[PDB]
Order: sequence, then structure tokens, then C-alpha cells
Amino acid sequence: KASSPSSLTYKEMILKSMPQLNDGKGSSRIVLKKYVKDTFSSKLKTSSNFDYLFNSAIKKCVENGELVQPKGPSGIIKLNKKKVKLST
Repeated sequence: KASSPSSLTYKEMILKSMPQLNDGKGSSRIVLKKYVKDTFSSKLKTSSNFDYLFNSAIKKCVENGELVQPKGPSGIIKLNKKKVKLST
């Protein structure tokens, strides 16, 4: 894999869980967290820094360009397919 991740980190899991979920109207920050914690229960540590880092990793995802957050945290996460305007 090109630029392969060392492991399935938050950024990686949040990414893949999104398409793996039903189209719907995207994937809620709620449902995404529910999916990853449930599915990756025997893989994701979920020791203590899950709740905080989950959202923090989502912040990386929105900056990434792949994830879009129209209404931000109080908004259902949606897949983006257009890079945000780069300020010269």
C-alpha cells in the first residue's frame, strides 16, 4: 500500500468506517463512533483516549479534504469529493 499506515489509527478507522456504513445521509458522528467501538472492539484500544481523540481525528479528516463537516460536530458527517479552496 502506498503511504501505508503503521496501524489502523483513529484517522484510518474513521475513514474506512464511513464508506463501510450505509449511504443514508452520510454517517453521524454518533453512528460512526458506535460502529468503530463495536466493530473494532477487539482491536481498537478504547482504553481512555477514545472519546476525545475520535473527534480530534475527525478534525484531521475534515482538513484532509476527504471528510466534510457542513454543520461541524452538530452535523452528520458526509463524504467530500472536492478540495477546499486553497488561499494563495
